[PDB]
Amino acid sequence: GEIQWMRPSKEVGYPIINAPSKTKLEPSAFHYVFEGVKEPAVLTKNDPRLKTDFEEAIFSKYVGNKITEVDEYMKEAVDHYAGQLMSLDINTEQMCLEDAMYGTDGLEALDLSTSAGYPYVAMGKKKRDILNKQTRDTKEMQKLLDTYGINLPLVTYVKDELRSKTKVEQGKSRLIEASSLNDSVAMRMAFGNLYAAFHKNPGVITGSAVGCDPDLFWSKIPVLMEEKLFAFDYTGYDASLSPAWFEALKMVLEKIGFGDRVDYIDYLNHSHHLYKNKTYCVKGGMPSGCSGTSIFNSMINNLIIRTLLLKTYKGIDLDHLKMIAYGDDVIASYPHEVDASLLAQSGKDYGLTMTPADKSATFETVTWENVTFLKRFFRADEKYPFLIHPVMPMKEIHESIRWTKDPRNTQDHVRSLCLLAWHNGEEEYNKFLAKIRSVPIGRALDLPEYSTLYDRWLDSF
Ligand SMILES: Nc1ncnc2c1ncn2[C@@H]1O[C@H](COP(=O)(O)OP(=O)(O)OP(=O)(O)O)[C@@H](O)[C@H]1O
Ligand code: NA
Repeated sequence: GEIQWMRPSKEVGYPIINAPSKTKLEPSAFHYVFEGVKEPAVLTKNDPRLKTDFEEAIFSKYVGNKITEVDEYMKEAVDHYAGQLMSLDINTEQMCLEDAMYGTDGLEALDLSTSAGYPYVAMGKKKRDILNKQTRDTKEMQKLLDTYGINLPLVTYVKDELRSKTKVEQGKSRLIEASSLNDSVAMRMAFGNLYAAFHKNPGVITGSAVGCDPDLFWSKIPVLMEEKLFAFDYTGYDASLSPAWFEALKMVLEKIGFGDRVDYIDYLNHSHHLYKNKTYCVKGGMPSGCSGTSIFNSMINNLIIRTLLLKTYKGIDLDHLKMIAYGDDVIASYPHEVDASLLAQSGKDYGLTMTPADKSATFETVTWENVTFLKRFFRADEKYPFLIHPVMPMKEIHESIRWTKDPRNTQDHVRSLCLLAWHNGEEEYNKFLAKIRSVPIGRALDLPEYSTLYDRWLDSF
């Protein structure tokens, strides 16, 4: 990913974008009851915490494009993956605007919360006026589509979230590249069935984990994997992607019945952005807020791992590559051990920066004891080991609970964290509940008891 040019949105007929300059994250009732070291991300150039230019930093993610064409390996990678997907018998038809707007089996309705994007964001018009569940009225949207068309600029916001002190001082705030309700709808109509098939099929055939339910899915994964697990982390995956990987992606879509509209992929690759008062053009890089960012990122990651394997181990049997990805995150396996470090090397050549799994100092042997996926670990239940516990570190929860954006969502926020934490074990969960109930706010929450959660879990399978 790389920015071709950037300039005053006025110089090209685009209005300025008002981006709130103050975070919505303030200390929560449990701020001093739990330990945390994260603070809200820098939102403006002025943040006294900054130690380098904000503009430079928030864009540093676009390290450039490393490859040009789609080589032999990539092509083979494409064939193999496209091969697997073929077996899912994916419906290639388009999705009727209605099902695409309000949802259908395999696809959730649009999220009334997220930005409507341009031009609406600048017109004040919000989704709540265009959509409206009850009737599933296509008319207003249908109208707006003809009126404003598609392939509209991406509105860019700084993501308001908790970050390390380092990523605070270094202005390393993440950015949200929001898509227009139109493009979002168009794409959902174009790929809606692809999206559905993936959500309904997390596993090693789609190589996707998108849509998955950790509480159930974790037990299925170990069975799907091969003997030897191999993993690593990406650094700026999304932004590091080069045009070639997008072309490779289209080659797959094409091979499975979507050549029809692979054009949509072109705007993810080459895209138009509006950030504040400026406008820029990016070559490469997967935008964060588009319909299908997750899935396409996962499909591409599936192409990548195959590639680096075909390029490093001539003769490698891709059919025994069992991997599951969720955007840049991934968990893979092969009958034989492989060198993560070696693969990471071939990676640089493809414009990917790969480092030891979970910020390890070095690439080490991946095991069921240390491997993570979505920050979560794998732990077989003591009483019934054939049931695997998706285990997220308590630290992650402690951090999240020390802050709040809205007091009205405290019940929901804590309840959620509880559904995550209890997997750490009864002793741990109860200490957690104890502390929560050590201040007025918590004592007023409707939190589930361990035994309740654990039994429900057992029956869920
Ligand atoms: N608006 C967004 N919302 C959600 N996720 C985003 C958004 N923008 C980018 N991302 C994701 O976050 C990633 C970057 O997160 P992060 O700042 O932690 O960088 P990192 O590469 O993980 O750093 P490190 O290599 O040191 O671990 C992107 O590659 C992309 O997957
Ligand atoms: Na882009």
